[PDB]
Amino acid sequence: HEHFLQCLTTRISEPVIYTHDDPSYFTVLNSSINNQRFSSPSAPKPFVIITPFHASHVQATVFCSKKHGMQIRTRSGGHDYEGLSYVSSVSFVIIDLRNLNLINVDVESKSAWVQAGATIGELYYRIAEKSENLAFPAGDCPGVGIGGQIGGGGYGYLARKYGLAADNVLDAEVIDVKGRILDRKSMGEDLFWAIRGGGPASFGIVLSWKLQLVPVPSIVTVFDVSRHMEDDTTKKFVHQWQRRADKVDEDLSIYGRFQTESSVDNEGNKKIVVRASFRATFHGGVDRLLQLMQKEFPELGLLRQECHEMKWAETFLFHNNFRESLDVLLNRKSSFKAKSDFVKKPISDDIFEEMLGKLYEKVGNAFIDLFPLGGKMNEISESATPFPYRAGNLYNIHYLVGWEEDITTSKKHVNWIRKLYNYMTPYVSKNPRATYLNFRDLDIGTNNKTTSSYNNIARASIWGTKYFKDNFYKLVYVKTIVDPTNFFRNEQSIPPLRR
Ligand SMILES: *Cc1cc2c(nc3c(=O)[nH]c(=O)nc-3n2C[C@H](O)[C@H](O)[C@H](O)COP(=O)(O)OP(=O)(O)OC[C@H]2O[C@@H](n3cnc4c(N)ncnc43)[C@H](O)[C@@H]2O)c(*)c1C
Repeated sequence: HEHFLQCLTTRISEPVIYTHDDPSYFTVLNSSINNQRFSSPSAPKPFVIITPFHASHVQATVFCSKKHGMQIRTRSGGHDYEGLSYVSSVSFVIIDLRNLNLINVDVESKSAWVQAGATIGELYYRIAEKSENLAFPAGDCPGVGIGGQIGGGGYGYLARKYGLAADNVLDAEVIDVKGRILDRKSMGEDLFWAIRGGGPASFGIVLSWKLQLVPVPSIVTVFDVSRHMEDDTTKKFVHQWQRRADKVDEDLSIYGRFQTESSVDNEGNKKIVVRASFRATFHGGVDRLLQLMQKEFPELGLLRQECHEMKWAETFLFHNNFRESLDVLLNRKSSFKAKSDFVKKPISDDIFEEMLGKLYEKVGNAFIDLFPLGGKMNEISESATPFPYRAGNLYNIHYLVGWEEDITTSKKHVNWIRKLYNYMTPYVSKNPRATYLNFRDLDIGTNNKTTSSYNNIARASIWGTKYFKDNFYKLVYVKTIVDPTNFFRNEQSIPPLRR
C-alpha cells in the first residue's frame, strides 16, 4: 500500500488526499453515506479518499490504482441503495466527486454543462436562476448526485412528458481505463449509449454531462392528499389509477404511497390502519388540472383547496416538505432496504388488498410507492438507452422498509421485505423480473468474485437481464471493447469477454 501512496503523492502535487490518520477522513467518508446500513465501523473502509478538483487528479488516481492493484469506487451523491460507491470487499479507494459540481446553464441553446458531482438540487437551482420556463427531467430527492442518477436512468414527474434524464443527455466527458479524457464524438456512440443508464461504474468515470433543457410553463400545480382506504371511492380510484395513470395527459404524473400506522377506534381500542397518499405535479394551471381530474379520476374527489400553484422549481420544495423556504435550500439519516418491480397488467383488487395487508407486520416503517409510466416513455425505443422497460409497462412498484441504526432488528427487516417480494412474484413482470437499476438490489444476483469469462457472463446475465433485458448483450460488447482487463468492477458490473 505504501507504494500506492507515494505514487499518489508524486502525481498529485498538492486537500485532495485523505488517509485514515487525517482527522477529516471519517467526516468526509460519512458525509455522503446515505444508507446507514453501511456506516457501521465493521463495514469495509477505503484505504484513502480522493476528492479531486481537476480531471488530472482523477487521471492520476486511475494510473496509480491500476499500477498497484487498488480498486476504485466512484462516489457522486452516495445514494446507492446498496452502498456500492463507498464499500468494497477488496482493498479500495473512493474517488468522491463532490468538488466537481460546476454548472454552466445556457438559456439560448437550452442546454447545460454539468460536472458529475453536482446534485439534483444544485442543478434545479441553477436552472431557475436563469429562467422560470426551463427544466430538466430528473428525480425529486435534491441530495442525489447527477452522476449516478443519469448513470442509471433518472425518473421523475417529467418522465411521462420528456422521458428519463438519460434520454435528455447531449454529450459527456469520461475518463477511461487508459486515463484518456473522452467526449461523445471521441468515445463513440456505443460507450455514449452505455453510460446513459447502463451504470457508468462498469466502464469508467464520468466527469460531466451536457444536458438538454426542456420547456415548462411559468405556473405548475401540485398536490399531496390523503384518502381513506375503507371508502369505496378510494378503492375505485386505485383500481382506475392502475388502468389509467399511464394513459392520461402527459402533463400529469400521480404517485401513490401506502403505509400502516398505529391508531385507535372511537372506543380507544388499538387498531392498525393503512394510510393512502397521492402526490402529483401537473405541468399546467389548476383549472385545467381540475377539469382533467373530473374527466379521468372523479373518484379521487380532488379539491381546489388541495392544489397549489407555483413555479416549476418550487415544486421540489413542496414535494420535499419545505412548505417559507427559499430555493437556496436546494443547495444544502436512516438505514433501509428497498426492492421494486414493474407491472404490465393491473393487479386485481383482492390481491392488492392482500399485498397491503403485509404492511400490518411493519407498522410505520414500511412503504409501498407506485410510479406511473407510459406517456413519452411509450414512444421511446427499448434500445434507445440501456433502460429497456418502455411500452408494455404500466407502472413501477417500489417497496421500502427503514429503521434507525443502533442489532438483529436489521435481519428481521430484511427478511420481511424479501417475503413481500416473493409474494408479489406472480403479479409482476417475469422472464426477466424487470428491475430499475437506480433501485439497486444485490439480492437479484451478483458476480463471481477466477473462472472463465463465459461463466462470468452467464452468471452476470442473471442480474443483468433483470436491469437491462436484451440490452445486456450490447453492454457486454461495449465492456469488452473499452475495459477488456476489467479494471472498473463491482459486485454488479458488466464483465468482458476474454479470448
Ligand atoms: C437516496 C435516494 C435515491 C433516489 C431518490 N429519488 C430518486 C428519484 O426520484 N428518481 C430516481 O430515478 N432515483 C431516485 N433515487 C435513486 C438514485 O437515482 C440512484 O440511487 C443513483 O444511482 C444515486 O446516484 P448518486 O447519488 O450519485 O449515488 P452514488 O452512490 O454516488 O452513485 C451510484 C452508482 O453510480 C456510480 N457513479 C456515480 N457517479 C459516477 C460517476 N461520475 N462516474 C462513474 N460512476 C459513477 C457509483 O459508483 C455507484 O455505483 C431519493 C433518495 C433520497
